[PDB]
Amino acid sequence: STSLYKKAGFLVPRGSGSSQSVEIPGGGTEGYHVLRVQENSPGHRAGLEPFFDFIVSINGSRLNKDNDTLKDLLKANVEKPVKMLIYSSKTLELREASVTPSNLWGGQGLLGVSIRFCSFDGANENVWHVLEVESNSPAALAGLRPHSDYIIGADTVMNESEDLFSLIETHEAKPLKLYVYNTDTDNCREVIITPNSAWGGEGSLGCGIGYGYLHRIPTRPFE
Amino acid sequence: STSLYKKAGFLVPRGSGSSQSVEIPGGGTEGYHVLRVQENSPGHRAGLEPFFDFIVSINGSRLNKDNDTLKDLLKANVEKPVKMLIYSSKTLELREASVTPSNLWGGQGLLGVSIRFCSFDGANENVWHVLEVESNSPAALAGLRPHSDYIIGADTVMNESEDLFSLIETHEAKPLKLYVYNTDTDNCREVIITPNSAWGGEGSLGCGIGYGYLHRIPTRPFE
Amino acid sequence: STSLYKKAGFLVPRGSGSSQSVEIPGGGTEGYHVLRVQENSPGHRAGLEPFFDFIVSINGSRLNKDNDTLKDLLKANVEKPVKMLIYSSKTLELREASVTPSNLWGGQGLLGVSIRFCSFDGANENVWHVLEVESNSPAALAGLRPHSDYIIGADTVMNESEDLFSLIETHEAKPLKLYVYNTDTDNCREVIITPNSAWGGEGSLGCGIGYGYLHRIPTRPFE
Amino acid sequence: STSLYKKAGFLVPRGSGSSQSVEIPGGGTEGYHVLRVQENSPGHRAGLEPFFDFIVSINGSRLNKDNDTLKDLLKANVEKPVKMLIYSSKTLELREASVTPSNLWGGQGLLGVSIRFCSFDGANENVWHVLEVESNSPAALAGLRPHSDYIIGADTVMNESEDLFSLIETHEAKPLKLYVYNTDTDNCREVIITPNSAWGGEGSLGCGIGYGYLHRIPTRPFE
Repeated sequence: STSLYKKAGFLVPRGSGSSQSVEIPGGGTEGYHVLRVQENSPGHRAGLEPFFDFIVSINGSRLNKDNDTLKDLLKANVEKPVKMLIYSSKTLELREASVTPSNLWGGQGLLGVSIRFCSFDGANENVWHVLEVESNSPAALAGLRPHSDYIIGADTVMNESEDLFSLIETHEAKPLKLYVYNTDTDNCREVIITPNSAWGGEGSLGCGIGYGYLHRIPTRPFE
Repeated sequence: STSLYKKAGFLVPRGSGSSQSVEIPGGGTEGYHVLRVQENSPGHRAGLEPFFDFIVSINGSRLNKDNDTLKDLLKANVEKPVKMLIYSSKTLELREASVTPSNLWGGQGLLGVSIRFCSFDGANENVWHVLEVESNSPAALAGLRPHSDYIIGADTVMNESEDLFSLIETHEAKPLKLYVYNTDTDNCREVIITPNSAWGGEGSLGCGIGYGYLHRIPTRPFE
Repeated sequence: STSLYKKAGFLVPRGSGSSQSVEIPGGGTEGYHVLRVQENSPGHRAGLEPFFDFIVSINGSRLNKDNDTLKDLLKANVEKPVKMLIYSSKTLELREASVTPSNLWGGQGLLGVSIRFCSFDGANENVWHVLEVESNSPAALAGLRPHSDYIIGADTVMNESEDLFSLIETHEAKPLKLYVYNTDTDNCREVIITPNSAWGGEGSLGCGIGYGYLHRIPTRPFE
Repeated sequence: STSLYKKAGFLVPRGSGSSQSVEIPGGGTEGYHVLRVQENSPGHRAGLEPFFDFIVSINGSRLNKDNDTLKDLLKANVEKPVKMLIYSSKTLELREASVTPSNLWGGQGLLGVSIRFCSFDGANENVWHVLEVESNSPAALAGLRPHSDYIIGADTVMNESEDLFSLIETHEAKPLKLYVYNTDTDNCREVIITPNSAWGGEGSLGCGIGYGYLHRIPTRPFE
């Protein structure tokens, strides 16, 4: 009566499992998760990567707290180069990037970068891969697309926790905002979805969901 | 600025989407979900199918309520043939099965069948496919196995709801009981798992999870 | 260095890429691949597992074969119990099975078992998993079904290899016979398919195909 | 009837199994498949998309080609803007792109664009998705990576077809060159792999392979 399974070695992305180590000035673990990066933006010019990058420091000032410090320093340097310390959940490394906030690049905001304050540890894990999408499903109507989209978070009206299925029944009548990364645009976007367990198809979204090493946002072979 | 997606037709299992219709004597929608069926058991001899079958009626007596009616009728007919009306979430049809409860078949109980009272609508949907399993993960240690196992429910100490991810953080210290169907044994079994977000790998279980039409319990082509 | 990937351990089935073993009494690697096992058959009664079992010996006689020896020993013991040595690609072990061939069981053959002569090494690898299936596709019409079906072989002449894609080009207009395992019936069947690159959908079959550890025939956790 | 499956609608990409179209000025189906596009290149500046773009015309001249016409028109307008007609297998549309070939951009070629002459119909189909990759496998050593890599072609002589499996048998001992798209870099690269059936793991590459709608190169929702 022995196991019919054994162990084998496989390649996995470096930004998985237990990270040794972190090397973060300021010593914190939270920072500003870079989500959407607009076209022709200072954030773009600075090479901020959607989903993978975290702004952890500006001009030497560590960003441990969810306040107005980052927004004030940008507002105080509106056309001047600013230095940012960037943490990558992909390379697990820190890099210095120059960025110049501006009102003159024609988009919304001073960075052209949508951010959210959160922790960057196991942030490469909390990803839900959109698989198949039924016709006329809530997922379809909201703009979710099969296989190209990965759900990476939500605008949390109400509060509970973070895993995905644990939101869509609780928003059974109310619209839900989702953070959706796309592997063609390599960018996040806002999707507003109206969950319905009785829409007339699978689940409350009408789409499949994958989680795990088979369902992560892709990474290049080399740094 | 038009959609890069269109609609195409694909084959899906009949026991999906919206069922027309139900045809259930007694008119209810709840019944006894057949889980584990033991070897050489009356339940086996009667052809009860794990996961797909629901006991809805016994000797004409409809089982709408989660009480002792079923257990008493079996106990009152301990070596006599009993008639059961069976609903299949696979065929969406009703069938009559003869079953003879007994103390003499050598196993545990009178049917050799583990059951749970619940609803049989969209019951083919609430399935979580175990994908990859890391070495020494909580999933590994509990007995979950890659690709062959499908999580179909839990013994719900505490209460919340039914989707899977919405349990494993709340049992961060306490063991969790899972109902696990296996596509080799075609049978359910009890798995006790100790969720840990800090075990040193992906998620709290250390396994991948698939949900949807790509991650259902398989069905034969024809009835 | 610069690689963004590392190595991690995962559970995989015992019957995997490690080329072991043989250790077969009589010496060899070839035997009789058990495909279809009919209901209510002597073969079923003997516990022969479709796809996983290989008949290696009958009454001490090694089957280095593909002649009439097997059908002749069964004919000579036509209603008497015979000993078979069985090899399992699942357990990687040999077992003795008793089976009683008969003229009386009403089905085809003396065992009710469809068999084929071949080698049993890496036979758990040689499997193509049917993924999605388009409507009105060649796959659909032939009877292939999404996710429940695994193509485990074909009629091999010209001799070639065993590969599936390099079969669909040479049968670009006339039908191909496929051996298809279904994880619900736990049994093989013959599917005749007519490849057509211009049917009006993906490929020549109109179905997706998976290969590898994510796409094998499922295995129970314990022997 | 007896079928346990039915039909359902799902979203799929526009560039799918429906054989449309052509409607190409100059008439044809062949052109220059844009593979690698180098960083800081005239080609990059012109917005040429790796894998999805086909160069069909330069300055009104149709490329029914695979001769030196393209390299010659680029040489004759060596630092001047030229008009290119581009076909997209993603949008199924034609667009005019301006590009200025140069001797001065420091990279290889006048465009910094690796190209190949072929037909653009069902080219979104001819993709093999790399799934899991074993350690020390041929796939690993050559540089193939799990889930982020898609094999989109090979060096085609003998002429054959384009298929991947029926390439790995004929290069059973000497190396094979593969064109590999990565969904992080959004770019192609050359991978040289040495197939070995006895490397000591699954298949001859040591990786899983997916084919079909579940395994295509991702597409953005809108054009």
